[PDB]
Amino acid sequence: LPQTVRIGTDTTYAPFSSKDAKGEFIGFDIDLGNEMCKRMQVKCTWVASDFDALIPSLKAKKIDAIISSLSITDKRQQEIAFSDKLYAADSRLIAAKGSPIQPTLESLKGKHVGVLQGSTAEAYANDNWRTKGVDVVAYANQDLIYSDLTAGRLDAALQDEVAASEGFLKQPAGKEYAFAGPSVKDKKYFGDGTGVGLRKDDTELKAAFDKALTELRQDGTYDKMAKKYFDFNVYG
Ligand SMILES: NC(=[NH2+])NCCC[C@H](N)C(=O)O
Ligand SMILES: [Cl-]
Ligand SMILES: [Cl-]
Ligand SMILES: [Cl-]
Repeated sequence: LPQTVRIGTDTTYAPFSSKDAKGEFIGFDIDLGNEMCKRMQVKCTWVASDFDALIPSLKAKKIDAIISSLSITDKRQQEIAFSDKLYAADSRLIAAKGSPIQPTLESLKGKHVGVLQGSTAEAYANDNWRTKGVDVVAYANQDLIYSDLTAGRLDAALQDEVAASEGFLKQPAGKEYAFAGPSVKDKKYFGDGTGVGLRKDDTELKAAFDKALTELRQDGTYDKMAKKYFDFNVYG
């Protein structure tokens, strides 16, 4: 294991990863990463990046791990490895309160829909909606999506359900917004939970993260840290 593990994250996805008023990284991903590093007896350096630059940075050895609500998908397992599941993640649309929008091609006719570049939401929306004439706009970060949604430039946005609820719907900017239909189920695109992204050959590092994650779940640390942000079973 390296003496210092470099962990990449995109800090625009509260409650998982974001910045506080002093610029410190905060959220459930940060708490999990720091606790796992403590148990692994390694020092940790957090590195902020746009989400779509995380896998390229990991492959180029600029970072050693990704903790950034990274969904475990078949496509990504062909290029990188993952730790065991950190928590569940499903994608769901948001739109103005009272909107008739549903996550269907018919409902989205003539709508402007924002997605994060590099995300499972972008991959799903581009293949199923953009090809079929929905104006799917990809963004460098999720904060730009929420801002364009509030400016009226977007009609809807697709992202992880827990991030939209806690990071936007339950925040001042999101009071005028709500979920638009149910979460989207699609095995191929959305994967099964999130994990620490790692290079495929870093077998010792994966085993260390997996061991620390099991240990923090066994002793109840996982649930106690989760309580700060969630009143439900985020693990799934
Ligand atoms: N920190 C972030 N911006 N995370 C975005 C994650 C979205 C989705 N779970 C994915 O893996 O594509
Ligand atoms: Cl910090
Ligand atoms: Cl240490
Ligand atoms: Cl288990």
